[PDB]
Amino acid sequence: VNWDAIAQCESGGNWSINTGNGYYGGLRFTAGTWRANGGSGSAANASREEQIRVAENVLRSQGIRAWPVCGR
Repeated sequence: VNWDAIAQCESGGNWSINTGNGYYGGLRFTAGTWRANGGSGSAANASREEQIRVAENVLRSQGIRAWPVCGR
């Protein structure tokens, strides 16, 4: 799917964002969802491709419903 378009809606495109609001990275991952789908450390330090790779696992276990508005 178009992950770049989804990321723009979720964080304006900043893949390395860590506002400390509980969500990390351009796709706004929680620490739980991140690792539980094959993530190392924090999503804010993880590369774009590595974030996209973990998102593919999220999309397969939870679905596109993980991004209620930006998943469109």
